[PDB]
This record gives sequence, C-alpha cells and structure tokens, in this order.
Amino acid sequence: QPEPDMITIFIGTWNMGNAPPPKKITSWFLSKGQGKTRDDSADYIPHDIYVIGTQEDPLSEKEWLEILKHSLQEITSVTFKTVAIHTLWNIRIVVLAKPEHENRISHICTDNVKTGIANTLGNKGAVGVSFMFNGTSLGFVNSHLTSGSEKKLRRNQNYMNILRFLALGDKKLSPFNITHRFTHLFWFGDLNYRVDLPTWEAETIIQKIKQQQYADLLSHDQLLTERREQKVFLHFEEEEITFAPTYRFERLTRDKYAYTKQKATGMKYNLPSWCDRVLWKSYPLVHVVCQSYGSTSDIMTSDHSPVFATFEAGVTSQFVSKNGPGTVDSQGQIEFLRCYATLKTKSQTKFYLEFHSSCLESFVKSQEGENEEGSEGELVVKFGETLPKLKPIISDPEYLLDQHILISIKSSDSDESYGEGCIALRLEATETQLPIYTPLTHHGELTGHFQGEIKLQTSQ
Ligand SMILES: Cc1cc(N(C)[C@H]2C[C@@H](O)C2)nc(C)n1
Ligand SMILES: Cc1cc(N(C)[C@H]2C[C@@H](O)C2)nc(C)n1
Repeated sequence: QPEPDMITIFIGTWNMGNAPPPKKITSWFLSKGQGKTRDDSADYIPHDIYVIGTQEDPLSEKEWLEILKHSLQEITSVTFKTVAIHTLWNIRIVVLAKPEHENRISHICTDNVKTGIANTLGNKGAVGVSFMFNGTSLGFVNSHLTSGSEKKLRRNQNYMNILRFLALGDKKLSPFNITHRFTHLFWFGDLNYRVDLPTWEAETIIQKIKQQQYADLLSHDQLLTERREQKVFLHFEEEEITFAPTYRFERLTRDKYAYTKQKATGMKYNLPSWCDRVLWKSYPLVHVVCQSYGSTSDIMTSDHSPVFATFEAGVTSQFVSKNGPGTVDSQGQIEFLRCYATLKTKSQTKFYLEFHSSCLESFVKSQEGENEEGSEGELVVKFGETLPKLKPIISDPEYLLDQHILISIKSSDSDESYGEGCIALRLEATETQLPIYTPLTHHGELTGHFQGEIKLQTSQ
C-alpha cells in the first residue's frame, strides 16, 4: 500500500449562535451552496482529514462528535477516527481522519489561547490542533476574535496574541511561533472582520448582495484591507470570496439580513459581513491548492452560515535510509554563500543565526555576523562565506529537495530572536550556487530579510 504524496483536507467554520444544529448538515461537508463549490461527482469521495471549527457551540463534545461522525458516515460510508477535540468555552475544534490514516498520524498536540484582559477576557480566543502526517507537519487554528465593526485593531491584537501564545507543534523549534512550525497551517474561525461602509448604506449593501455583486463590498472588507496594509495575517493566503456575507441572518431563513441595532446587540449595527473565514500558510514550494471555498445555503439555525474550504495538500513519507535517521549521510551537505540579514531594529548588538530542520540531527548555531549600516538607515548583518556547512541525516534527493530550513537571527546579548523565516530546498539545481530569500518576522510582524546563495549536494 503506497504512502500518499497528496491528501485532501476539509476545513469548516461555523458560529452556531448558541443553537443546536438542524437534523441534516451534510451540505457543509459536501461543499455545496454559494461560492466555489465541490463537483457533484466527488460527493461519495471522503476527504482524508476533516477539521471542524465552531464558535458559540452549545453542544457537549460528545453531542457534536456524534453528529459529525454520523454525518460523515452517511456521506461517505466511512467511520472516521477522532484525531483530536479541544474546547475553550464555546470555541471548539474537531479533527477527524479516515481510519487508514490512524498509523500515519502522530505527535498530536492541542492548545488554546484566551484573548483580552478583565472586561475583555471571558469568551474570545482560539483553540488549535497539530500533528504529523507521515513526514508533513499540519497545524489548525480556530479563533473567535473580538466582535464589532469599530474593533478591527482589537481583532488584529487578538491575532498576534494567538500566534504568540498558542503552543502547538515541535517545542524544540523554540524561536518559532505557529506561523513557522508547520508545513501547512490553516487558520479559520469567526474572525469577525466587517464590511466597513456607513450604517445608512445597509439597504444598498443588501441590494448588492441580492444581485451577487460583491466587488464594492469586498473592497471595504476589513480583513482584506488590514491584510493589504500588513496589519494582520502577513504571509497568509485566502481564496477569492464568491459567496454572500455569512453574517448576520435572521434565523430559520436565509432570506433576511438582520443588521439594525437592538438591545441584544448592545445597540450596534451588524451590516452584512464576511465574519467567517479560512486562511492558510504553507512553506515555500509545497503543493497547496484550494478546491472549494463557500457557504451553505440550507443550514439556518444560526445567525451565521457555515463556511467550508477544501484543499489539496502535498505530503511526504517517513524516510529511512541505511544512514539517517540516527546518523548523518556524508554524501549530503547544505552550504551558504554571500548571505546577509537586513534588520529593521534600531538596536546595536551582535547577531548569530540558528538553522532548524528535521533534516538535521539538531539545530545549528552560526558564528556572529559583521554589522554594517545600510544606505537607507538599516542594520545589515553580513555572514559572507562564514555560515556552517549543514549535514543532513539523509542525502537522497527524493528526501532532501522536499525539506525546509527555518532560520532565526538571534541577539548575542539576549539570545532573543529578532526574526524568523524559512528557506525551501526545492532547488532548480544541485551542486550549483542559487539565490535564496526569506522575509523575517517576529511575533508575525515584518522585522527584516535574509538573502544569499545556497549550494545543495545530494547523493545524485
Ligand atoms: C509536538 C510535535 C512534535 C513534532 N516532532 C518532534 C516532529 C516529529 C518529527 O520527527 C519532528 N512535530 C510536531 C508537529 N509536533
Ligand atoms: C503577494 C501577496 C499579495 C497579497 N495581497 C495583495 C493580499 C490581498 C489582501 O487584500 C492583501 N497577499 C499575499 C499573502 N501575498
């Protein structure tokens, strides 16, 4: 039985509005409704992994697991295995996988982050799951961010607290947050970003939605505009939105948006908005293709509609050679020429690099770089030809070209990372000097860049 080089992943997000679901929710898992929908000819084909995020979920874990597993069994005739389930208040994540994957999945991790302080600590935050699927690390985050049209900055703050403090994936990757720990990271939820148009334009917005004319609405979507200004979700992707706003509906129909201010809303308007979203970030030059992104039309218990997204995701096998794991493979090496970091810091300490990768027996510290001043004020840290030669555990190009090197630039004075990035070994050539580049981030904000050349030797 061959190991897969691709899997498909279902991501669902649904703010259930504290109400039990209706008796049939299969349209969600089938990616049917509005937007980019799944072909009918695939309806009996199970996805490999289903990841379900709920918010305002009134059900017990047991109650929701029974509904999810029975739904999938009805669709696919497969009894899925529960990989993980984690709940913070009424925010929940469930991971289900086909039984054939049970012995491909390991290192399962769950965590949560509570956002806000005093007043604002008590119902918002995130839950997440990570695991290995054969040689590939997968992370999943379900967040319920701060509500309200005039709180986009709070949402952005909630995002940074979540990516700083959610403790998923390999703890040995200590300089790295969740935005660097996984081959594929999916972040979804009721992100709560709104269409920022004047309240007086509510009926105009509704008209546009009825005409399926979303362009003048999406140009005011706060998540797209905050992302375009690099205020949130730097380096994450989102499929184009081609479905109507998923909030705020009258319950038991989808014929009406309920936008007007009410005591129950704190006297706030809820103009129709794309609150419910799926984004991803995958390492450079790994296969990831969104094959559906939409909302259901026939699940009406909540004031939100469920959102679905599906992905093809490249995966790798758990590689064993005669040499590594358990030793190095002398026919392999990774070399670095003409390398330098450009940092935005106003500080003057020495810096060194750390290289982390599951192709190395353990992480590698460089010598300190040489600081110079950039012609536009920057700190440039020069490594020239001084970086260590990295010794991979396996030299076989079918393994090594699929790997990635995480880079942290660290202060000599404090050993704190000032920037983190990732370099793919999926090169155009081996034994050839080739340009490399990554942006550097810290707490998910841009802090600099790392560029230079690489020379990769494999056994071929
Ligand atoms: C908790 C945890 C650990 C982990 N490790 C150690 C990987 C096994 C592979 O050899 C590196 N990976 C993930 C995704 N999570
Ligand atoms: C090259 C590139 C561009 C980009 N853009 C323009 C986002 C659309 C959102 O409005 C800003 N996002 C990413 C992740 N990469």
